[PDB]
Amino acid sequence: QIRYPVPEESQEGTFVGNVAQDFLLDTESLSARRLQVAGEVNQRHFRVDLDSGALLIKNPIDREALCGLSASCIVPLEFVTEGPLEMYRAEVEIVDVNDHAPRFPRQQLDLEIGEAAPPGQRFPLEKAQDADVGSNSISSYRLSSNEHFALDVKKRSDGSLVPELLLEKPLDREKQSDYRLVLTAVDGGNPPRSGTAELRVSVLDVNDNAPAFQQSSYRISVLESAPAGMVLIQLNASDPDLGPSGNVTFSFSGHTPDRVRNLFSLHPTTGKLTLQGPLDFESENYYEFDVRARDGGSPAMEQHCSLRVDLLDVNDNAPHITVTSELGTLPESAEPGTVVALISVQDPDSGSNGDVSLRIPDHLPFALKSAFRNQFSLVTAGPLDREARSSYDIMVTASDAGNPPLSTHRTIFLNIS
Amino acid sequence: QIRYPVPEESQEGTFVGNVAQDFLLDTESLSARRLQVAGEVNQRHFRVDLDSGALLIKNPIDREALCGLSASCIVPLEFVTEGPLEMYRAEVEIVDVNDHAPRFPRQQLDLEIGEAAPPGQRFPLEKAQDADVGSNSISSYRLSSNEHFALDVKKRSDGSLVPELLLEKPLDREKQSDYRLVLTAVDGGNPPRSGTAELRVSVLDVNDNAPAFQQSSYRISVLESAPAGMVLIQLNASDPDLGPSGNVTFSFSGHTPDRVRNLFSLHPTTGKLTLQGPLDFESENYYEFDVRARDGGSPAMEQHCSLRVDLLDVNDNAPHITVTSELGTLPESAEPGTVVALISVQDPDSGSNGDVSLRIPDHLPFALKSAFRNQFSLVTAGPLDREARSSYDIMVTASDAGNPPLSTHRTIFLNIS
Ligand SMILES: *[C@@H]1O[C@H](CO[C@@H]2O[C@@H](C)[C@@H](O)[C@@H](O)[C@@H]2O)[C@@H](O[C@@H]2O[C@H](CO)[C@@H](O)[C@H](O[C@@H]3O[C@H](CO)[C@@H](O)[C@H](O)[C@@H]3O)[C@H]2NC(C)=O)[C@H](O)[C@H]1NC(C)=O
Ligand SMILES: *[C@@H]1O[C@H](CO[C@@H]2O[C@@H](C)[C@@H](O)[C@@H](O)[C@@H]2O)[C@@H](O[C@@H]2O[C@H](CO)[C@@H](O)[C@H](O[C@@H]3O[C@H](CO)[C@@H](O)[C@H](O)[C@@H]3O)[C@H]2NC(C)=O)[C@H](O)[C@H]1NC(C)=O
Ligand SMILES: *[C@@H]1O[C@H](CO[C@@H]2O[C@@H](C)[C@@H](O)[C@@H](O)[C@@H]2O)[C@@H](O[C@@H]2O[C@H](CO)[C@@H](O)[C@H](O)[C@H]2NC(C)=O)[C@H](O)[C@H]1NC(C)=O
Ligand SMILES: *[C@@H]1O[C@H](CO[C@@H]2O[C@@H](C)[C@@H](O)[C@@H](O)[C@@H]2O)[C@@H](O[C@@H]2O[C@H](CO)[C@@H](O)[C@H](O)[C@H]2NC(C)=O)[C@H](O)[C@H]1NC(C)=O
Ligand SMILES: *[C@H]1O[C@H](CO)[C@@H](O)[C@H](O)[C@@H]1O
Ligand SMILES: *[C@H]1O[C@H](CO)[C@@H](O)[C@H](O)[C@@H]1O
Ligand SMILES: *[C@H]1O[C@H](CO)[C@@H](O)[C@H](O)[C@@H]1O
Ligand SMILES: *[C@H]1O[C@H](CO)[C@@H](O)[C@H](O)[C@@H]1O
Ligand SMILES: [Ca+2]
Ligand SMILES: [Ca+2]
Ligand SMILES: [Ca+2]
Ligand SMILES: [Ca+2]
Ligand SMILES: [Ca+2]
Ligand SMILES: [Ca+2]
Ligand SMILES: [Ca+2]
Ligand SMILES: [Ca+2]
Ligand SMILES: [Ca+2]
Ligand SMILES: [Ca+2]
Ligand SMILES: [Ca+2]
Ligand SMILES: [Ca+2]
Ligand SMILES: [Ca+2]
Ligand SMILES: [Ca+2]
Ligand SMILES: [Ca+2]
Ligand SMILES: [Ca+2]
Ligand SMILES: [Ca+2]
Ligand SMILES: [Ca+2]
Repeated sequence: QIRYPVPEESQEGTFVGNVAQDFLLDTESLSARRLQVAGEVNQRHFRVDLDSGALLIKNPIDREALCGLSASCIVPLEFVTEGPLEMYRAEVEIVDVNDHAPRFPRQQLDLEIGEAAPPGQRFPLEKAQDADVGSNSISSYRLSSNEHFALDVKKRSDGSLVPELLLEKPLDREKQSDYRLVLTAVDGGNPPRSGTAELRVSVLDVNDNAPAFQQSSYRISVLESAPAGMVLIQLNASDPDLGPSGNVTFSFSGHTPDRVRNLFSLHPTTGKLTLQGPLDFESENYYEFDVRARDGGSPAMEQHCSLRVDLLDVNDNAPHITVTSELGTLPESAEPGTVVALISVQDPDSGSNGDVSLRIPDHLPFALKSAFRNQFSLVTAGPLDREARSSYDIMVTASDAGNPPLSTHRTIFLNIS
Repeated sequence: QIRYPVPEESQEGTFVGNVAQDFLLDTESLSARRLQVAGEVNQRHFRVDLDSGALLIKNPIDREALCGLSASCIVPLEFVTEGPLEMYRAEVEIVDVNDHAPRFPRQQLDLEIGEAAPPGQRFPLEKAQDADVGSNSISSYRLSSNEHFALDVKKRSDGSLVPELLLEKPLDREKQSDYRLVLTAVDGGNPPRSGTAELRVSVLDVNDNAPAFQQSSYRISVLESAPAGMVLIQLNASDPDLGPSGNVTFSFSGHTPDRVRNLFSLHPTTGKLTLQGPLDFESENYYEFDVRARDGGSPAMEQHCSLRVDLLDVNDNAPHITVTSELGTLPESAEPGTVVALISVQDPDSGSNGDVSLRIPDHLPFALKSAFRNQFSLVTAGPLDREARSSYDIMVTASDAGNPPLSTHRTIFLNIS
């Protein structure tokens, strides 16, 4: 048929075509025939010049508002004359111009993705809008360089592009929690027009880290004389997760025997291990037990650590003197060398702290004899006369080889008859 | 020195040794010398027979209560005589018997392990107790066959065994949530004695599964006449996690345009997509949008699904008759063939539903002429005489080719002069 191209957004009065000449109307009859555009809308947008017979633009036309996403926009125009009454038809092709840039409906997009999202999961993106059609519509999407995310641009049945964010590699909030990316959409105009949007993705924390001790195990030496309330060690553990999932508390293992809990206490927040009671190298020389650090996650991650506390001997025991047997009363006629008492000594300490020596004052008529290790018998070493002295109080003194030495004193009472 | 072996837990009166004969004491002097055990404890456990001079057990001896975990248990015994007063020493070796079976302090142990525990993490176990020493103490640990856990048995500085549970492969509560294992501890006695304990481990859930749609995408066809409240589709998605982490809810994507939300609604629990308003094939022929299923986990996992709804044309529009120009009044002298009116018809439906035919009753002196598609002019087809009839009401009827057809009626009023 008769087709006139005219670009959209053309100014008022732009020449479309000589409709009178294409309808073969006589020039001299323009004022009588009263050629008019039919249709209220087309009379709003088109008019016929009465003098030349040319079809002119009255009000500028928006192709986007007229045809939307249709590929071709052709507007059939109807014309009317009188005398005689006649109708004519012609087609105006409205040509699209590139007066729309791609534009994201939101220029700021925010995503919250869980740290444990599986690779391959997809996330929708808002496509930019370009009201044009054909080569002037959106032609490509671009995603800035990053290491975990890529673009998966989808082609719809009509030719629309749909960008999707594809997680390619697993995330880790503990290494990087925020990503700032730019998404760009470009049309195929000349020159190409484009628009961008900032996509801020934050990684939500999963409790995927257990607490970590500074060392795998600790070994401690402490003197058995250490006072109650002494800090033996401060355990340090870190947990990189966020919030309560990064909150560390310390405790004894659940199966920790009572003999350990009675002597040691562990501060739940600071991890300071303190001493709660008396230690004794003589009964127990070392303790090994496990402690644990738990985070406040759901479910909780825990890590255990092995502790060994070695005790150091202190010279805290003086010798103990036991008089096994005692004559008590003795006749003055007894010959020198008579065994008067049996004495055993013991010292629970080790090394020089437990080596016992025994002594009595010299001026007495008695002597100490030893036939077995740490065993002494007290015997008569001189003559005895009841009339001179009727009774003896013999002071025996035991000493260990500690520094300073510890001494024990015991008196054996002996009557003479 | 003088050493006598005697087994622990020996009955009263068991022969240890002839101490008198080893101390070279005369048999005839037993009642006078009054050989006695020294020490209250040893007098509780040992006695000397006055007639034979043999050292005998008074009360049975527990080696475990005496030496604990020491490798060697040797008890120095002291003896005393009178007339003259003398002291002797000898050593009794108490030999351990295998009168203790390994026994776990708890025979039921329960562990709660997070599903996302990393392989290589270790978990303490309560070691069994065997009060014996040497080869009679605990000699081995065994863990029943399973696929995720193994045993890491530790050797302490003193020779104690510490069993630890080692996670070798990652867990998955969604495949198996409970493990029943038996831990066995065996000593090295003849015969070996052993004891077992049941360890029930439960796997605590992590929200590591997103909801899964039945299909990756759905495509729906619906007639534009479908009534409001019609269910177009029921979306089904499953989530295998536990509790709220397995609770699925449905929604439109956050970026879903308002033109979609106005026409369709999605039940958050059931996933039924219903129709909320009028559809119109003539203005919009299809809709594509994304819906998402989110679980109630922290953080939430989500999965999207693409929906496309195609509309089907219904013959819901009758033709529209527009009378472009109308003479209104006509002289009776006008020749036949005079164009009286200009008529244009349009039907927005497609195919046969939008093909228009036009007609008027036959007996009238008028006719319909068509020079362009869907355009008709009403012209005079016979002679006219005002005196016969002074005015005409001409009923024009348009019909589409639908089943059933839709009709439009319009009357043009024409005066004759
Ligand atoms: C557990 O941690 C505490 C605290 O350590 C703190 O964090 C670490 C990472 C470092 O930055 C450290 O400087 C911080 O205080 C440890 O306590 C500290 O341990 C130091 C040994 O590396 C120790 O030197 C320091 O005490 C000082 O020592 C100086 C002599 O070297 C003295 O002149 C001074 O007066 C202090 O007495 C100590 N500080 C405190 C406040 O405790 C602790 O050792 C860690 N535990 C384990 C088992 O490693
Ligand atoms: C979403 O799920 C529903 C419900 O499905 C239920 O779970 C699945 C795993 C099956 O066990 C199913 O039997 C359960 O009802 C689906 O609804 C059902 O879909 C069936 C198609 O597979 C459909 O046949 C059924 O309707 C019946 O159809 C029969 C004729 O084949 C009729 O004779 C009968 O009267 C029903 O009209 C329907 N049932 C219900 C209660 O809806 C639904 O299709 C799924 N959606 C998608 C998109 O797959
Ligand atoms: C980190 O946690 C501590 C301790 O939490 C306790 O142990 C948890 C495993 C769980 O059992 C909680 O219910 C316990 O509260 C928090 O310290 C507490 O702070 C409050 C004051 O706000 C105080 O009244 C409590 O007594 C404290 N708990 C203890 C055991 O002393 C601490 O607030 C947490 N850290 C942060 C940053 O919130
Ligand atoms: C599964 O969840 C539903 C819905 O939970 C809602 O959506 C969540 C994502 C979150 O926003 C919640 O705060 C919402 O409640 C539960 O259904 C609810 O049940 C209560 C009665 O107990 C009812 O009053 C609410 O209205 C319901 N919610 C809706 C949206 O209708 C349901 O109980 C959960 N399943 C289980 C097994 O607990
Ligand atoms: C968007 O991208 C286009 C081409 O990629 C540029 O021409 C424009 O300046 C904007 O950066
Ligand atoms: C893409 O980048 C431009 C700046 O070049 C912004 O204007 C836009 O908002 C988006 O960040
Ligand atoms: C424990 O194990 C020992 C040897 O392994 C057995 O002898 C005993 O019967 C029990 O099963
Ligand atoms: C090991 O197995 C035995 C049964 O043979 C139980 O007695 C014990 O409690 C543990 O289950
Ligand atoms: Ca425009
Ligand atoms: Ca345009
Ligand atoms: Ca454009
Ligand atoms: Ca991590
Ligand atoms: Ca943590
Ligand atoms: Ca984390
Ligand atoms: Ca002591
Ligand atoms: Ca000591
Ligand atoms: Ca001492
Ligand atoms: Ca015993
Ligand atoms: Ca035993
Ligand atoms: Ca045993
Ligand atoms: Ca899993
Ligand atoms: Ca889930
Ligand atoms: Ca799970
Ligand atoms: Ca319609
Ligand atoms: Ca229709
Ligand atoms: Ca129709």
